[PDB]
Amino acid sequence: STGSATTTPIDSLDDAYITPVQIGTPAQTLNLDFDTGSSDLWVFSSETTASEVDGQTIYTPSKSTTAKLLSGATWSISYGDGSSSSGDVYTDTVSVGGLTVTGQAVESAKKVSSSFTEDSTIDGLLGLAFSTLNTVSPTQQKTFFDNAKASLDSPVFTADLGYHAPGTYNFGFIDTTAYTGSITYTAVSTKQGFWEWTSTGYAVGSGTFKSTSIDGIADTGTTLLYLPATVVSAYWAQVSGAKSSSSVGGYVFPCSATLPSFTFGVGSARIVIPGDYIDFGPISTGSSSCFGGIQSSAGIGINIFGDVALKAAFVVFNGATTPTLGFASK
Ligand SMILES: NCc1ccc(C(F)(F)F)cc1
Repeated sequence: STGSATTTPIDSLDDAYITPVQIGTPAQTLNLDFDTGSSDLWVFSSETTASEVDGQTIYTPSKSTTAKLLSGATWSISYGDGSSSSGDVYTDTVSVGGLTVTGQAVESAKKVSSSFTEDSTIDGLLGLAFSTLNTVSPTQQKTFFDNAKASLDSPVFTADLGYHAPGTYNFGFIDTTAYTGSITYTAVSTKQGFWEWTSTGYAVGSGTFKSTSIDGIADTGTTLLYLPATVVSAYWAQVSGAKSSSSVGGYVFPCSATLPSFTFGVGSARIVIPGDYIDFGPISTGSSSCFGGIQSSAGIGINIFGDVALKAAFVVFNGATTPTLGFASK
């Protein structure tokens, strides 16, 4: 079997992407953030403390004939940006774009941090990293992809994120009409539970390509591109008037500047990020200082190929017994 679902940016800056997911019987449709950097499927629910819900659609397990409380199970997650949530666990039927999985662990949020409360367009997250990162205790649970793996035509899913435009998540097949050229596959390390790979270098604008190994993770759940301080400094040095701001917490640049493209290497292939993709607009309403889409990973501890990078490519997440990542131009 296969599945295919449209994913939509939540705002005009592509800060995140939401994808409708059907949960329960009868279906309760929620718009979830598909996150290849985490492994928990959690949702706002009727059990979430009311003051922490502001416009989100909630999952009501009592209205689902297939929902079952997973007795004694709890979950607690904290993300790299400081956000966190926790609650209990149900099992229910979950369908993504026609692809259905029974007995999927649906983690009901009882408490959520303020960054989720203020994001009224995101009803939850669907984790697509490896299941070793799942936070359910005492019995760890499998991701939606893991549970669907046996039923898929091919054990893959693909991410085709749009720039200021809708995109597609596909499960179980590779759409050969959605990219150009050939797909370049590269090795994945699962040692930390992430879709971790090694980029072969970078280039700034029309500069010479610098061959150097950048270890990082492909993370659809992170907005920006986080790279070592040496690379990021070399990029912003080409933008007139750009500087790192401590009060803003990153590199900013004059909104009147034109940004150079950024190229990253996948084996012998090259993925080019247009400079327009790196503009994230004024730091405040009316400001003439703009926030940059490429930032340093020094404080994070890990390099993150977030949406800024991934939306420039067609990305294959190959979940075979030896997992690989595929990148193609589009
Ligand atoms: N990468 C996990 C993640 C995804 C989304 C959010 C936000 F922005 F919606 F709060 C935080 C953390």
